[PDB]
Amino acid sequence: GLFVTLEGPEGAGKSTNRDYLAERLRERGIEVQLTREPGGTPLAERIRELLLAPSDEPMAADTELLLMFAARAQHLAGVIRPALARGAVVLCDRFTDATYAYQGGGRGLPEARIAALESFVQGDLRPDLTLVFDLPVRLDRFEQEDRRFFEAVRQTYLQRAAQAPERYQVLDAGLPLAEVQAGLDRLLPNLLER
Ligand SMILES: Cn1c(=O)[nH]c2ncc(-c3cccc(C(N)=O)c3)cc21
Repeated sequence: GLFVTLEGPEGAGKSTNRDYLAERLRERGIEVQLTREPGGTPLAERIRELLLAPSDEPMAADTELLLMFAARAQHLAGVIRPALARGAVVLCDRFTDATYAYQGGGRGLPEARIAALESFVQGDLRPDLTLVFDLPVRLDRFEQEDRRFFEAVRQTYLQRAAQAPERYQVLDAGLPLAEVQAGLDRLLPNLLER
């Protein structure tokens, strides 16, 4: 199978582009499983609910990081690994790069602490390809965040893509839809090969 993750803020056309990619693969007779993080299983979605619900009690940054990984551990065992084992293409909306971006960049948690959790929870599993939807910068907890938080998120994704170029493709989400999809179209041949 192939593990593809999609990263980027809301409003960047990630969902419609994920559907587009799913259709181009399914039309070629490839099995595709769509999923998202945090979430993807009943327990993981209950965890997503705690992470998104605003509350008068502030959530510690360490709590936010640990809940993101707890949901990841469940989703990996329940959905992602089984899907990859069937030979499916998994198209996952957000994954550990979001942890580096939101919790590392956004919240200030050390990169090494995130890396240690990534290694614990995932073993050697990493996405085969990560599509970064780059976009210049009742509300849920992340929606409530300010411009600075989101600029840190944006730049973190870009830094990560630059560190491991072989695994990422940065798309300019500010461009028209048709333009972004043509980029996906051009990306398809390598995918069908990978
Ligand atoms: C998967 N993942 C992670 O590891 N750390 C994360 N932080 C935030 C989101 C997230 C989820 C829904 C919406 C938004 C948002 N509105 O920006 C962010 C997703 C994350």
